Amino acid sequence: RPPNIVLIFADDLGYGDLGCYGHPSSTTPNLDQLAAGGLRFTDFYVPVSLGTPSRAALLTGRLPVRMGMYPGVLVPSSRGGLPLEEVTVAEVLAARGYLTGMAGKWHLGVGPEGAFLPPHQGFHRFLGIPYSHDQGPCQNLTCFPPATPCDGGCDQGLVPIPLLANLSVEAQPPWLPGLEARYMAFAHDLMADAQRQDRPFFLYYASHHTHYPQFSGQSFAERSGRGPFGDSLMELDAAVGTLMTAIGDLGLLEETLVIFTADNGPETMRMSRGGCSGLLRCGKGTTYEGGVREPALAFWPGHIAPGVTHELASSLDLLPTLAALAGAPLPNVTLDGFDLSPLLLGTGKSPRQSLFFYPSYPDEVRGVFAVRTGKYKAHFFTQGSAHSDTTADPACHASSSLTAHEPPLLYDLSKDPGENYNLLGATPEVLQALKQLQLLKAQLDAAVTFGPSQVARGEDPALQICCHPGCTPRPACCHCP
Amino acid sequence: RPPNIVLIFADDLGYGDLGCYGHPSSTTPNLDQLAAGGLRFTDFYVPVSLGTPSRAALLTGRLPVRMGMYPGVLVPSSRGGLPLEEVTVAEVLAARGYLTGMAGKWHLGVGPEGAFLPPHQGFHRFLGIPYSHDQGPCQNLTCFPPATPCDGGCDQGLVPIPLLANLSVEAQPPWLPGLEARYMAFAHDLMADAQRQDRPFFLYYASHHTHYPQFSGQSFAERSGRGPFGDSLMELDAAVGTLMTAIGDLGLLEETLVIFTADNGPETMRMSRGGCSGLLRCGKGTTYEGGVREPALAFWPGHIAPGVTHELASSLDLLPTLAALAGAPLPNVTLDGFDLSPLLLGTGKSPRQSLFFYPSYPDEVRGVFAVRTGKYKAHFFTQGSAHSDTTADPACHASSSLTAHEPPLLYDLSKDPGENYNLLGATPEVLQALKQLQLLKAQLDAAVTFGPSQVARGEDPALQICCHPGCTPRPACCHCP
Ligand SMILES: *[C@H]1O[C@H](CO)[C@@H](O[C@@H]2O[C@H](CO)[C@@H](O)[C@H](O)[C@H]2NC(C)=O)[C@H](O)[C@H]1NC(C)=O
Ligand SMILES: *[C@H]1O[C@H](CO)[C@@H](O[C@@H]2O[C@H](CO)[C@@H](O)[C@H](O)[C@H]2NC(C)=O)[C@H](O)[C@H]1NC(C)=O
Ligand SMILES: [Mg+2]
Ligand SMILES: [Mg+2]
Repeated sequence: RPPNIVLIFADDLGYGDLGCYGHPSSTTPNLDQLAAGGLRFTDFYVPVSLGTPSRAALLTGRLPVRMGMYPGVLVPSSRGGLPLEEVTVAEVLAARGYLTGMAGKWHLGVGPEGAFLPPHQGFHRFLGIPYSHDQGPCQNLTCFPPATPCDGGCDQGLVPIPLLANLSVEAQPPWLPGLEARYMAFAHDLMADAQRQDRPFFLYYASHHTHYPQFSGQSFAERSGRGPFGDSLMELDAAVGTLMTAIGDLGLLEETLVIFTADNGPETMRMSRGGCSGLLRCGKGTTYEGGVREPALAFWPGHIAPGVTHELASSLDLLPTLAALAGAPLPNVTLDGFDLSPLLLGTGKSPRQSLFFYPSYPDEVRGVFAVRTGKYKAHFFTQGSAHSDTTADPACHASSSLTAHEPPLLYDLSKDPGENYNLLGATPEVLQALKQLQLLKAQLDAAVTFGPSQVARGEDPALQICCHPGCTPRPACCHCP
Repeated sequence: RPPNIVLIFADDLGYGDLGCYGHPSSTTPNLDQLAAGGLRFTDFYVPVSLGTPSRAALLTGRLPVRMGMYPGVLVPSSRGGLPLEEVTVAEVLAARGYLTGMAGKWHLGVGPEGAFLPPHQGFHRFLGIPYSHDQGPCQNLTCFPPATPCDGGCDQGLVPIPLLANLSVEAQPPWLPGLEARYMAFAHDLMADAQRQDRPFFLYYASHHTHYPQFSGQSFAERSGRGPFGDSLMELDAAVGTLMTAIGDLGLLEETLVIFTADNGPETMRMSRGGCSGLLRCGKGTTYEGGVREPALAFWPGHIAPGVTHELASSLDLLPTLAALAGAPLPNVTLDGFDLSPLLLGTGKSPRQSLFFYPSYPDEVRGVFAVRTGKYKAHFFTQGSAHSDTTADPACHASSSLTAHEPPLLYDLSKDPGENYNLLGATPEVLQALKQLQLLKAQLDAAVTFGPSQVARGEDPALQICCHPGCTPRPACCHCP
């Protein structure tokens, strides 16, 4: 009965990059066709616009500050990770008899002997990199075949990037141009095996596209009309087409729910090798709309009618929506998301009315930075980010320091999705929204306790993964292509 | 044999406003469905981003400086207008036996006894306003029924706005909320009458949406989810649906070519009551992409296959493309556009490789401001505009004075459609494009002679249209609702 679920999650992909979201030069045919036969969201969000906190909110349905996933992101030597008491979507579904698998980027911790890796958090199978593909030296890696080097060199002084098969190093570093093929092969096996055992599968595909540095296989190099950022987006798009064909071939089209979203806004610091937030303001690292609002598509033939919704939805609602769909019971913890099945099935409206946004570096004195309720969004604090540097808007830059706003900056997103015109710079409708927004912020700030910081547990270079354990000299000896 | 042609031309509508171009809250179902069954252009342009010069380029296929359509726009007391020796598309088709008609905004001149009005430039029928609907006092007009006044008051000290039937005042001022119905009725009659006489029709629908001040009939007031700008865009969209139904009802779907575009970018000076250029920079009044690049759709069942093109196209190419399609010979003058039928019919590529952009206020010493060839665009001079004021980008503002750039600012629009990263801030590909761009500008500037300025012929208040001729006191006595 339960449907097969495929969750595709891109990296550093903006609201404005898909062809079907208006980009003028992107090449995204498979995703455009998924949009045309399914539900496209205009108002779907993540609560925090950084890699780690966003992946944690997705898998647990819980605001990242509750389990210490702040500040910033995790690094290869981090001691901390997503606590093992947290229940993930993979576990909710595993206990209901799903065969669960994950391909790609984890970024939720490695820890002493890989205690925080995926196999310990409900995934039966796992093929991927445990953090971002730029958190290790890349001046000698090939990003585009036959021999175009990755640009800029990535993070120095670390072990090369490891490709893992569950808990074992399969390659270090992997060959970037062939990663996609590896991941499609893995996905195909997971599907077929689940079919054979008469059980539903759950595929978590956490792509490295479109994070820096850009790369692709040889079928896409110089073929998109948007340079390296495009080639890489085009490969991600072809991966979606490949998964849809594999779902075709096995006669599972009407029994599989396919969801596509992305973790956080574009890193405009990469300039034309980085994403695009379209009409929205600023990008990764900020609580402006270009940082937190992402593309989101839902496709399930004969169940989800083709259309466009403007209803409020969050990555936080994915656990409870998927549980409900699979007839799995919810964990016994406070959750911050809701079941969106009525909306998906067209029998009801989204139950979500409000959204809460935390910054990259949160603190308990300040609390939530921005809150949206209906079409209104208030900003109590504003701050630019180096990840959103280089565009013409000065509020996006790292030089825009942390600034308090009281009364808050107040925008009507139905008319000013670009956050250009502060309404408080009077009306009874506005005043009532203002008072609601202020009370929602004070209620959440008083009820939420911050879990102890995982990131502040520190770093220990002995925690880096090494293909040749015991090796010397570290870290350059750790390798095995 | 010749197909029936319907040309829909919007006013002050941005690249980012249609639902099918990515807007998150616009309501444009009929246009989205036309896009889904026809050709959508990502790179279609006008040469000058102001009302008058743009309408002149559209109807003649000639750069506006050749016949003196500069500087700025025409006003109700202007003595000048589009010269009668110019040949328009309506004339090209009339001489081939088309029954031609125009509904809406003209803005190409009135003159002594209406010598410059449409009936003198090849249109058989004409129902509309001879200039923009804000060039006359509007503090007492109703913009939205039952009694919501137009915001801000419009231009003062002038005659109220006249609605004309050929050369006669039908109302002054008209009732804004019922204008659409008038225009649809007129369009329906034109179609039917042409059918009855066994002849092809040419409908030129120059909408007032989405120019300030916004207005609509009662079916759309407060129904879009984007306020007044949305309500007005929603009515324009319903007008398109109505014309498509009328084409249905008469069995002419496969014999009619329908084209939709807009004259110039958004007036962001109206803030949330103005348009949106999406990812593009700046708006009306500038030579940045948000000023000159517009939405553009072509629909003709069983002739134009549904798709998306990135090929170069201009409003300048419409005359020669429509002539060719109707088997009508081209006027004997130098034209600046090309026939795009191969592209439309999918048997060839666009013949256009370059585009030339003039500012609102051009001069013969400076010449062309910006030139695009392939994916490269050079800016030799840059300037902001009060029509593009109020956004966060400072280059769009009226305080950004006229600035020369030598060497020019150079952008690769396939990767940086947002014009953020100057390539000259080295490569052999870049250097060759640079030299090409410089030579194209110098060739055009040396070959083009500016026609004598029509706008500089001055104003004469006796040229204002008056419903009660001889009247006193002018101009308030001129009226007849
Ligand atoms: C690591 O672990 C999983 C299982 O723990 C490995 O896979 C299994 O895959 C083969 C066929 O592909 C089956 O015969 C077994 O029954 C599978 N076990 C389960 C529980 O599914 C796999 O080699 C590794 N993960 C991957 C795909 O890298
Ligand atoms: C002004 O002029 C046109 C014609 O010059 C008027 O219309 C004609 O319309 C009626 C039916 O609608 C026909 O009987 C005539 O044959 C038409 N003439 C032509 C040349 O088409 C019309 O009333 C006015 N224009 C509009 C529609 O306002
Ligand atoms: Mg990310
Ligand atoms: Mg205009």
